[PDB]
Amino acid sequence: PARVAIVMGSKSDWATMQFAAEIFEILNVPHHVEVVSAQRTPDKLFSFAESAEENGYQVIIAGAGGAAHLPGMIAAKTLVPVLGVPVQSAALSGVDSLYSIVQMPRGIPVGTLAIGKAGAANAALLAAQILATHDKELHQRLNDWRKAQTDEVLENPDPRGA
Amino acid sequence: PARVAIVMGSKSDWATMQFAAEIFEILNVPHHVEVVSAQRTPDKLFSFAESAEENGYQVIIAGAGGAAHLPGMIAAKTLVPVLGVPVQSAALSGVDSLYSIVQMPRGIPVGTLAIGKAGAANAALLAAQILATHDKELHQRLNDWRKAQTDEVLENPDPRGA
Amino acid sequence: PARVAIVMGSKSDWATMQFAAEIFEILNVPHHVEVVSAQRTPDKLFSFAESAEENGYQVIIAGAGGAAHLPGMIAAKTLVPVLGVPVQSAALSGVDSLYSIVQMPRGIPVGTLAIGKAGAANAALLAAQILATHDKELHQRLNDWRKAQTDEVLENPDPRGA
Amino acid sequence: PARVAIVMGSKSDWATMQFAAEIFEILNVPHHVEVVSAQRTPDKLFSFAESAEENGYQVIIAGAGGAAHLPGMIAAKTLVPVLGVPVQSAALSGVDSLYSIVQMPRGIPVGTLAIGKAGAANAALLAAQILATHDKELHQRLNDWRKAQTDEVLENPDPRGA
Amino acid sequence: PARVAIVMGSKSDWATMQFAAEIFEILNVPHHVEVVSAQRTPDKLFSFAESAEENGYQVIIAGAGGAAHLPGMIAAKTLVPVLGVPVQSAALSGVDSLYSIVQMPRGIPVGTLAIGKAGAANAALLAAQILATHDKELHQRLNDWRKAQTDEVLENPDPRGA
Amino acid sequence: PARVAIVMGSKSDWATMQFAAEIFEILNVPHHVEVVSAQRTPDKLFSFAESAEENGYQVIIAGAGGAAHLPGMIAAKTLVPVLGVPVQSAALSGVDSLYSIVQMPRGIPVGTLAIGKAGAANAALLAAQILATHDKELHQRLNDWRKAQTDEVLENPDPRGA
Amino acid sequence: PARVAIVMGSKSDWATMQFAAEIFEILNVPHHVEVVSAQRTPDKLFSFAESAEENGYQVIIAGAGGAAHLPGMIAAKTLVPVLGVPVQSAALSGVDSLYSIVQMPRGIPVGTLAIGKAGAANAALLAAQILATHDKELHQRLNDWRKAQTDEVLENPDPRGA
Amino acid sequence: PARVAIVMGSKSDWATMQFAAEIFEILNVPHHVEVVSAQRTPDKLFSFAESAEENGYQVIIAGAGGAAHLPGMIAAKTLVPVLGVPVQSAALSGVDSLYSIVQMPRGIPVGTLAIGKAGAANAALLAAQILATHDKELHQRLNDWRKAQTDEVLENPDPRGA
Ligand SMILES: Nc1c(C(=O)O)ncn1[C@@H]1O[C@H](COP(=O)(O)O)[C@@H](O)[C@H]1O
Ligand SMILES: Nc1c(C(=O)O)ncn1[C@@H]1O[C@H](COP(=O)(O)O)[C@@H](O)[C@H]1O
Ligand SMILES: Nc1c(C(=O)O)ncn1[C@@H]1O[C@H](COP(=O)(O)O)[C@@H](O)[C@H]1O
Ligand SMILES: Nc1c(C(=O)O)ncn1[C@@H]1O[C@H](COP(=O)(O)O)[C@@H](O)[C@H]1O
Ligand SMILES: Nc1c(C(=O)O)ncn1[C@@H]1O[C@H](COP(=O)(O)O)[C@@H](O)[C@H]1O
Ligand SMILES: Nc1c(C(=O)O)ncn1[C@@H]1O[C@H](COP(=O)(O)O)[C@@H](O)[C@H]1O
Ligand SMILES: Nc1c(C(=O)O)ncn1[C@@H]1O[C@H](COP(=O)(O)O)[C@@H](O)[C@H]1O
Ligand SMILES: Nc1c(C(=O)O)ncn1[C@@H]1O[C@H](COP(=O)(O)O)[C@@H](O)[C@H]1O
Repeated sequence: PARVAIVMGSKSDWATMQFAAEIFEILNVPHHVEVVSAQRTPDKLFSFAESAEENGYQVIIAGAGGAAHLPGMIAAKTLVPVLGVPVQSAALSGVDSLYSIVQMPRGIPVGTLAIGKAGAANAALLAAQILATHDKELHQRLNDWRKAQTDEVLENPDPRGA
Repeated sequence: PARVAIVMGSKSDWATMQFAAEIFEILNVPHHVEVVSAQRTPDKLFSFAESAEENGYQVIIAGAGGAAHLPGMIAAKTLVPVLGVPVQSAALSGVDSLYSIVQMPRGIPVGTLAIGKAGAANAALLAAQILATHDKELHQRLNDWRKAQTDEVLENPDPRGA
Repeated sequence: PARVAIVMGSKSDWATMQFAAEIFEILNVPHHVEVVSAQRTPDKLFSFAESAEENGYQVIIAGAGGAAHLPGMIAAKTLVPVLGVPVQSAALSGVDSLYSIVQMPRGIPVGTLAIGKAGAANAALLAAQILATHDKELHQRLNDWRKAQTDEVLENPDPRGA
Repeated sequence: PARVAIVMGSKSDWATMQFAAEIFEILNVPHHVEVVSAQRTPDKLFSFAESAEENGYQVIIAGAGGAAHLPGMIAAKTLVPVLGVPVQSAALSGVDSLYSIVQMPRGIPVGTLAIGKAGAANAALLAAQILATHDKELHQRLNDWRKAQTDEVLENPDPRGA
Repeated sequence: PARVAIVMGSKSDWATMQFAAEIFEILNVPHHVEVVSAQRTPDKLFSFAESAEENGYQVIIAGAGGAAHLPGMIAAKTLVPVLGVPVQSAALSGVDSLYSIVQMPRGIPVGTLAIGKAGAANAALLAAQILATHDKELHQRLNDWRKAQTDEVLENPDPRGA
Repeated sequence: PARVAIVMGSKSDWATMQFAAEIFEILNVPHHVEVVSAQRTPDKLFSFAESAEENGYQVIIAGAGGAAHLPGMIAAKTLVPVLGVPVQSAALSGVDSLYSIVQMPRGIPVGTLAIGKAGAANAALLAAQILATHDKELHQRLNDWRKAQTDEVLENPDPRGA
Repeated sequence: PARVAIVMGSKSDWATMQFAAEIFEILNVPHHVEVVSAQRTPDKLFSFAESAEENGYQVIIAGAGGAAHLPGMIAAKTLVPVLGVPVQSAALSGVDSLYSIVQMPRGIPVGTLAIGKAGAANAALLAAQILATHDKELHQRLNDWRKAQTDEVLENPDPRGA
Repeated sequence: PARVAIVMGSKSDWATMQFAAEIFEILNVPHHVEVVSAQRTPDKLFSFAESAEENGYQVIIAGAGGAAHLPGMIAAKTLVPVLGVPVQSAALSGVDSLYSIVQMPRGIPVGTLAIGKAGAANAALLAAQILATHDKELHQRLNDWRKAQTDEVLENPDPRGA
């Protein structure tokens, strides 16, 4: 039973969003992946957002580049937490993606993560921390993961070559 | 028969969008004004956009501030030309409004005008020039208007006080 | 039992963060408010973050202006979801607050909301949607709230004065 | 009879503007292409703009990079709708192109599209939607095109490799 | 015989451009002031630029705000040195004025000064230094002026109140 | 007798500044080239600026990247017109170069040209137009050059391949 | 014996730089204040920088707004540590001040603090920490100060009114 | 006895921070290098900062990219001068690194250097100038170094190829 959905406005966003999925694979969290566009498939987005709850999703991670409307439009149609991932656009290096996602006016929110791939991974981690709140097992895996990332740095203090 | 519609995401946008309407009043162009929000009234926006053509609109002028989704969402649902007006937001002085409107990816366009009030007036003028293409009378009024703005500057070359 | 904590780097941030609390009051969600600074009270922040879970918090909302370190430092010390609120700084109008919060590298996330007051309210709404996932009652209040914001716009389509 | 003109300040802009023309080819819309510069061929621009109407153009698409003056200067000389396309400049990645085109003060407008190639295609699509208003056939082709772009996404929901 | 001309796109620019004129008054340099707009009075601008040399102007100072086209259009039509002054716009605080003036592509230049009033004064000073090259008297006044500005600072080293 | 000097803060700036010199070669204008740094050779800069007039220079073109101090420091020490050329820096793509050059406060000016190579060529053209004011021959060559750049565009209107 | 000097390009900078001095007063650190401009008093700056060491200064704090050259020019002439303070400019809100100070190329550094007043205070604190390295007494006062700022926050955790 | 410490948030920062170390090697200044992350190794950072003084460090140079918290967190925990180095991030080219480091509010400072490698070298030079204050020998080496960089430019005035 997938409790988290990863959507994006175009398959060209997959080079970025694959990092969110990679986190779910490492953490063994079931997840659904799909290309949904508020701009190119407006009706499927509405349909998708309206059935998000009945489908069992507790968190939705939406990525888009440029004038990103996907995240906000999904949020406007559901009470399921939506996390936004700014994909790096060619011309404005994701700054346009960032502003169009994070600058939501009062009433409909979207938790936004960093521009690009680091944000893809983080949105998955954030979604995982949200679920772990009521899943002791995942919570344990999440703590194992953090343990690993920390010790990796600790056991490798000197950046210089031997 | 109103051939142009002026929508905005919030009545707080009216302080800006009133300048678009002022142009239509001066040019005697019938127009419809309404607050439609892709974020707060998503279903009314869909309904609105889908019936835009059958309603007789040939141009739509949409204004929004911050992460502006209104313009793009309307454009995604209709073939009626959509002109975007970036409303000046408090924190980013409309830069977030501008990027979220103008940076549309390939497939669904939005002709964007200047940030703020000057853009409101211009979107109305642009819409008027679009209609004048098949309305000799309005075309004449538009030329009278341009004549007036030009001569006003011409007959007042010295900015200094007498 | 407060399941959500609202922290900020300075009481000068309260003029902004009060809007997050206002949402919790309207939605009748118990909440804890406190001024914690990663910069001025580093030890209390560590202590605070480390005991967040044992204290019962399921979401933490942290606001800061300028070079905002509070959100990221709390996130680095706990698995409790952290939502960041960029407070509007004088010189860079919150852009420095925004970048220092949202641009977290891979490993420790922070769901970021809009700059300023609109972001304060939204972070509370987002936190509320996170909790509502396992609280049918709050979920109902959240839907009542959205219903109200939508109908308010619907029953007031003409921005012009009567 | 070409009802739409595509101009640009330099043939170096063609790598970008070719995408506008590609749309007209797909949609079978007659079009004129020409390099006109307000900066390097000021007199030909005036001559060009002044005869735009008598030449039968109903829409003009102008692309320029850097301090783009072409779009605004054409608009100042004709009532024919002008759509601006910000070409990506080396140093400012088209941000200078964008501001010099979209930030027109009150009186002479220019509908601006996205920076770069996506904007080139969109300006053509926008111009096509303007013409389709009084051309049922093109309107039909435009709807066929949108149908195709939408179903392409719909019939390919999973971005992952088989 | 006025050897320097001060033009601007609108009399609303005078609040800024008056500082350029103030320099000429202090330095006793004859000068012509006039509101010329490439956008609102395109033909008068052409006429103006084409006759600049025969009129005796050796330097032209042009100020404009927003998408400033005035400076570049004048430069495109004459060999008389053109200095640009970015007027502070409301929304983008003159950044749009700055980019549209300074970012001229190869072939037609415009020496650009600071945004706002400080730039107005400086463009006049720069123009004065250009003329002083072949005017020993003005050159002397210019050196007297610099002497005065320097000693004013020198004879007042402590910013604190007595 | 070289009437114009081209200086730069580092020989790494030559890849850019060579375009200014190329203009002088085409226009047959004697010129001096030299690497002077306000930061690395402060005393030689002072010495250089103070003797600029006695050396016969009527215009100085200074290029620098990053926090560019060269142009302003030269201007502070001489009455000889100084034109600034923002060299494209790695991190901020010349935006830091641009602001540190153009944003001079009241009293000491610097005519600034576009970021990068296009600005290098233009500063040379601008300097040439300044000299041509009292050199009919160069003025003629300058007009021949403009004639050539214009006709090149005119005789090549179609950007498409034959 | 003043071991730290506070300079600024104009007495108009005092409204900002007074906060640096306020720190020295609280910490009882002798200090010299003076208006020195690289742009308006270039020779006094050279003289000043060259004698900084023989005068006993161990740290220099320089503030400037707009295209700030003061900090860098002082650093180029002395080995005494120079700390830069970006004064908030009207048009670019200190962003131009910031880039012109912090973006120093390799060879001559300037430790830069925050834009505006907070940066003024911090540069003084940083200078104080530099001196405290070889002054146990000041080091003690610095620790008393930090103690006070921390406990002030600690003993006032609830931002709300009683 | 190493009197200066060079830390960074990740070994991926070494490609940049190696330039700081290179300066210490040339100047023969003992130094400690280590990867410390406020985000990934929060406890080791605290431990590290708290023992900085007892370890003999008189200056700390911290580099980080993106939302850089390392510098500020170290500064919050020690009185040892901290110099920040903005590492160039992929998406925002170090602008996010710069703002998150330099924009520290009143109370805890961080002397910030240029974005990237030039800043790495400079922070080392600045730290060296701080130490040289009480080390005549290093002070001499520092002056030898500056002598060399200056004469290198002086003895190579013509950037052109022989
Ligand atoms: N911004 C959106 C939306 C939306 O907001 O609905 N749909 C697609 N996109 C973005 O368009 C960019 C280019 O897409 P293509 O590569 O298909 O041209 C992608 O980054 C996508 O996320
Ligand atoms: N961006 C949008 C949308 C939308 O994109 O659908 N709906 C409203 N808004 C913007 O929210 C801002 C603040 O609105 P309120 O004053 O009601 O808080 C307005 O500028 C509106 O255009
Ligand atoms: N950025 C931080 C941190 C932190 O990151 O720990 N602590 C306080 N601050 C910010 O300092 C700004 C000015 O605070 P003061 O008004 O006390 O000078 C506030 O916006 C606070 O959030
Ligand atoms: N901005 C303008 C204008 C104009 O505004 O009239 N004419 C040319 N350009 C731009 O100059 C850039 C470089 O042109 P070149 O490659 O010929 O140097 C192009 O992007 C063109 O659009
Ligand atoms: N940018 C230009 C041009 C031009 O480029 O020709 N003409 C006027 N303007 C600018 O329009 C702004 C607002 O003018 P108004 O106050 O008349 O609305 C002014 O800053 C003017 O310089
Ligand atoms: N900004 C200045 C100054 C100055 O302002 O005096 N001197 C050199 N520079 C710039 O340093 C950059 C890197 O120089 P290097 O390649 O030698 O590291 C160049 O763009 C130069 O113009
Ligand atoms: N940037 C510099 C320099 C310099 O760099 O030498 N000298 C003065 N200034 C700045 O000019 C601004 C306006 O000064 P005025 O108020 O006298 O016009 C101030 O912020 C000063 O620091
Ligand atoms: N900003 C910080 C912090 C911190 O602030 O504690 N720790 C690491 N980082 C930055 O993360 C970026 C990417 O690191 P990785 O290459 O490991 O993904 C680096 O620039 C590091 O300085």
